[PDB]
Amino acid sequence: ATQGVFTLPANTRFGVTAFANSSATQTVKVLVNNETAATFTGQSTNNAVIGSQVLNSGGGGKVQIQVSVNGRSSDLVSAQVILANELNVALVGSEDSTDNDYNDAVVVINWPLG
Amino acid sequence: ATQGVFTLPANTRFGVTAFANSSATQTVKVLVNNETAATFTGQSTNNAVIGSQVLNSGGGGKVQIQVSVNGRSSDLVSAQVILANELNVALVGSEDSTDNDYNDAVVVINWPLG
Amino acid sequence: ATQGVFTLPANTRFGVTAFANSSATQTVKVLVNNETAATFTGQSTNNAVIGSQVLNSGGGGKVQIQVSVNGRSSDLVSAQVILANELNVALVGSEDSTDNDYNDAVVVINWPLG
Amino acid sequence: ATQGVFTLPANTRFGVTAFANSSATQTVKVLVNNETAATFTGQSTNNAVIGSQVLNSGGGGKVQIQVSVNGRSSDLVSAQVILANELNVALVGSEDSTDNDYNDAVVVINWPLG
Ligand SMILES: *[C@@]1(O[C@@H]2[C@@H](O)[C@@H](O)O[C@H](CO)[C@@H]2O)O[C@H](CO)[C@@H](O[C@@H]2O[C@@H](C)[C@@H](O)[C@@H](O)[C@@H]2O)[C@H](O[C@@H]2O[C@H](CO)[C@H](O)[C@H](O)[C@H]2O)[C@H]1NC(C)=O
Ligand SMILES: CC(=O)N[C@H]1[C@H](O[C@@H]2[C@@H](O)[C@@H](O)O[C@H](CO)[C@@H]2O)O[C@H](CO)[C@@H](O[C@@H]2O[C@@H](C)[C@@H](O)[C@@H](O)[C@@H]2O)[C@@H]1O[C@@H]1O[C@H](CO)[C@H](O)[C@H](O)[C@H]1O
Ligand SMILES: CC(=O)N[C@H]1[C@H](O[C@@H]2[C@@H](O)[C@H](O)O[C@H](CO)[C@@H]2O)O[C@H](CO)[C@@H](O[C@@H]2O[C@@H](C)[C@@H](O)[C@@H](O)[C@@H]2O)[C@@H]1O[C@@H]1O[C@H](CO)[C@H](O)[C@H](O)[C@H]1O
Ligand SMILES: CC(=O)N[C@@H]1[C@@H](O[C@@H]2O[C@H](CO)[C@H](O)[C@H](O)[C@H]2O)[C@H](O[C@@H]2O[C@@H](C)[C@@H](O)[C@@H](O)[C@@H]2O)[C@@H](CO)O[C@H]1O
Ligand SMILES: [Ca+2]
Ligand SMILES: [Ca+2]
Ligand SMILES: [Ca+2]
Ligand SMILES: [Ca+2]
Ligand SMILES: [Ca+2]
Ligand SMILES: [Ca+2]
Ligand SMILES: [Ca+2]
Ligand SMILES: [Ca+2]
Repeated sequence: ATQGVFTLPANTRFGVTAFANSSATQTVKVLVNNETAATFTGQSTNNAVIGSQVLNSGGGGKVQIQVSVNGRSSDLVSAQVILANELNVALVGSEDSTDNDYNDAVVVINWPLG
Repeated sequence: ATQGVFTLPANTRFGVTAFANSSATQTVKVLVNNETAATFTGQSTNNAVIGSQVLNSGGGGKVQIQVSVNGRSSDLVSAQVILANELNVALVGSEDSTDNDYNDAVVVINWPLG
Repeated sequence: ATQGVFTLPANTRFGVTAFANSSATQTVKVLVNNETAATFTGQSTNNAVIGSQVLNSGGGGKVQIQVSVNGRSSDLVSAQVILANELNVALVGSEDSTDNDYNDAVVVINWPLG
Repeated sequence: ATQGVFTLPANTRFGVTAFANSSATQTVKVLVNNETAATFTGQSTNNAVIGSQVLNSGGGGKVQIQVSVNGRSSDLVSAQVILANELNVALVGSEDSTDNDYNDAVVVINWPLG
């Protein structure tokens, strides 16, 4: 299945944060309605925050996360959870190699804000 | 039910990060095996990171998140998700008031690291 | 926090299924827009299905699960998961006593159907 | 990423239940520590239960779900959630065609029982 794609309510502010855990530099692209809205780049094997920003889901509500390491697309896994019928958290793990920890870049998207 | 309490594998590094979305200053306490291991304090209505740290689950593996606003405990909601049978993300939402967005402080615990 | 309440898309068929794991007879009430739409009753300590039905979310979309044992409300925990950005599963655990396994009645709500 | 694979605590009873939502007959295989422990077969477009059984995770704790339709592997998505730090629900969605509802067979694994 396609992974890393989430439908948000239209015109809604959301947070996106990425963490790195890999010897390789991670490039995390955040596409909102098929346009790049943010790109986080960084290298850490200690869960450093490599980007954290507030974006707007726009008219189409489509948010997609892509992760690559020196031009090679990482394998993604993702899900969305809703807590108290209100707090939405979408999650993306990514694997740049063969050990399958899926933590090489970890991306958290949350809404609503404020 | 009790919320914000999670059992981790023993002696495992984990990340804990908190975001704020409230006019009130949030205090997030992280207890590892019933002792305070970190405290984050901060204010944002725009999902700012108010703390992000690497901790160790220790012998007992017990992690508890408590959130308060000027000494009053916030109500919590929480869940843990596992992706690719390996990537663990424990989530806490908290509510300091009456609107029930549960985003006043949002806490993300993730493991494994590295 | 309130638990066992979920917003579904309006006028959408959904499945609701309950499993029992308790010496006590479980009563599971499914409220759709604040009116009882189904009630399951049954006893098992082996995860037997005590009810499974298809319902319609109606105009309001509001689905609430309540669990009781001979008139006494069990304590509930819940969350909703979305997989492949399309498959929705809402989950309710319940505790009728003191051991906090939260499995005494387990309720699964899923959509879309068909 | 591989989907439909879950690590359970060793020697623990768990439930596995499958629902069908497709014009095609679904075959769900449950492998426990790499050996076939159950197979459910059925056809429904109305979320009927096509199998529900209690199994034991054995020494290794490895549970894998495979879904096929007339010999062809369906595409899977999955996740595990833990509620109240104790109730575990692993979920599998599957797609046998092109509409990507991922509900064609839906599999719920839960523990602990009793
Ligand atoms: C691996 O190196 C390979 C090279 O061996 C070669 O195959 O060329 C490829 C590029 O095509 C790689 O450069 O690179 C991985 C990152 O791309 C790296 O794994 C990642 O970082 C690790 C620290 C860890 O976080 C892992 O999850 C990440 O995917 C891998 O590092 C090694 O991973 C091992 C487990 O398989 C083990 O942890 C080693 O400690 C760690 O160094 C890396 N392997 C090597 C040998 O360089
Ligand atoms: C000794 C006993 O039967 N305990 C069960 C409990 O009984 C009380 C009874 O002692 C008296 O106080 O009246 C109460 C109602 O007013 C109640 O009947 O009833 C519990 C549920 O109502 C029951 O626990 C449930 O069933 C279990 C088998 C298990 O699935 C539990 O998770 C579930 O909540 C008590 O059963 C015992 O529970 C303990 C754990 O606390 C062990 O599982 C024992 O083996 C059970 O017999
Ligand atoms: C037209 C179509 O897509 N038909 C069903 C499809 O039939 C295939 C047949 O056209 C082709 O030549 O042979 C292949 C096997 O080699 C199929 O037999 O088969 C799939 C299941 O294999 C059906 O889709 C399933 O059942 C549906 C009712 C629904 O639950 C869907 O999610 C599921 O995957 C196809 O059924 C059609 O699906 C469409 C949506 O794509 C609508 O739901 C139609 O009403 C339905 O008939
Ligand atoms: C009247 C007042 O001072 N209310 C404070 C809350 O702020 C208002 O919340 C309401 C919603 O209830 C609404 O958003 C207003 O615009 C706010 O001024 C405040 O709530 C907390 O901060 C909010 C900005 C919002 O994030 C909310 O979810 C959060 O709980 C609480 C905090 O203690 O104080 C109230 O006195
Ligand atoms: Ca890796
Ligand atoms: Ca890694
Ligand atoms: Ca609030
Ligand atoms: Ca808020
Ligand atoms: Ca119980
Ligand atoms: Ca029980
Ligand atoms: Ca389908
Ligand atoms: Ca279908």
